[PDB]
Amino acid sequence: GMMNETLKVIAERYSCRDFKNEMPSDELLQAIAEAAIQAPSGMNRQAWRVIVVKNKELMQEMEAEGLAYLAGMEDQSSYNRIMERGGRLFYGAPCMIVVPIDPTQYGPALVDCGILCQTIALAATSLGIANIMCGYTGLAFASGLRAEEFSKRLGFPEGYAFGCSVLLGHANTTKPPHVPDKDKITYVE
Amino acid sequence: MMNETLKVIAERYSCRDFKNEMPSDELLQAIAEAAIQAPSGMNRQAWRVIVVKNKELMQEMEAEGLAYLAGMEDQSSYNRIMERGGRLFYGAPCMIVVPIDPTQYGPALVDCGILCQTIALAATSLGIANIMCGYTGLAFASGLRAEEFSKRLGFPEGYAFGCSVLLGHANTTKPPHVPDKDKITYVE
Ligand SMILES: Cc1cc2nc3c(=O)[nH]c(=O)nc-3n(C[C@H](O)[C@H](O)[C@H](O)COP(=O)(O)O)c2cc1C
Ligand SMILES: Cc1cc2nc3c(=O)[nH]c(=O)nc-3n(C[C@H](O)[C@H](O)[C@H](O)COP(=O)(O)O)c2cc1C
Repeated sequence: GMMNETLKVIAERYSCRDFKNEMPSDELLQAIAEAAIQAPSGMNRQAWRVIVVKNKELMQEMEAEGLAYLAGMEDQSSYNRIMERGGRLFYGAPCMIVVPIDPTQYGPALVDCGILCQTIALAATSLGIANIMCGYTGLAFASGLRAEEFSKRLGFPEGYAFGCSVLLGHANTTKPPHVPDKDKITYVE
Repeated sequence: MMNETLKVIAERYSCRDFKNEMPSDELLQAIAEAAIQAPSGMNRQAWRVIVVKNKELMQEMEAEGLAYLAGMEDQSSYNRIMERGGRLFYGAPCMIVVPIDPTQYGPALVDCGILCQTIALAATSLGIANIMCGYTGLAFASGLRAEEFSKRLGFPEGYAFGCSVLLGHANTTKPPHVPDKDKITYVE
């Protein structure tokens, strides 16, 4: 099929689950967050924010809270699959972009959210920065007991809830991207 | 900092005035291939990529969509589309409709957005103008012709309209939204 650098970036983008501790430069983090805000959104409502998190302590706390919520359910199956895969929710990533969203914008805010997270992932991949979408960061808020705390520490706008996150760093170990399923494309001529 | 992918992301805009010539199969296939390379929660891929080239199907969906707005007690949105030229699809000769599995609610909507943006960036990098079009869903809103359009489009059973991206070459161009740098913050 036809190829160009953007299409190569789309093709090569993969979910990294093993990061080195090396922090990406501010130069690169800025390019990535500038790319995110260029994401389109329904009615241009931009019912999101781009929070570039580099604080290790806050990251570890949200991770440990996330794991504990999972480890607290009656059905521990999910927490057990995670402990067998390495026991990390952020795979040693030294930073992440958290995308909170306005929940009173319902479904349209989630679509917009995904549009922006993909823009981040593609921008990071073009810059040689490994990444992964991580919905599990959301577990830090799930009990509701530490939700306001993490919200203020992250600087969420009032009323905003977690939407998604993208972890960023340099890959320690690689993975191929998912195989494209060509059977999901049809044509209505 | 700048590279081709970052320039595509910055220059992509929502075209609202398309030429009538059909992009080559070769370009359509490249956009469609990019789409299926979108990541999704748990690799669930609760979506499909349907490349719609049938003019009569688009014209009917467009008509049905407009009629829906026209029938609302609040004539506001109907009037907007009319001030924009009265074309719900701005003369696009083709579009990619993305149906989703609604029983996977929010996460499928997030995956829908990921995929539509993959389409928009792939299209833009190829010279193909595009626009996300949630109003394609207006063809289904009364529910009276949702089954019919779903069948005509080839939706998998149980699937519902997620989003769509209109494709074509631009008859006229318009600048993208001005990025609001204030939405970026850092937590050192
Ligand atoms: C919105 C979203 C959330 C995701 N959440 C997680 C997550 O919490 N943890 C994880 O390991 N992978 C997560 N994934 C990564 C997917 O598993 C991955 O994208 C999918 O398996 C396809 O593989 P690929 O990205 O390497 O092509 C998420 C992906 C998306 C799009
Ligand atoms: C998910 C989504 C759905 C959209 N739906 C429509 C639509 O139905 N009709 C339309 O004219 N524009 C639609 N828009 C276009 C937005 O107005 C546009 O993205 C926004 O104004 C930002 O402008 P830009 O794309 O030119 O930067 C949609 C955008 C997104 C992201």
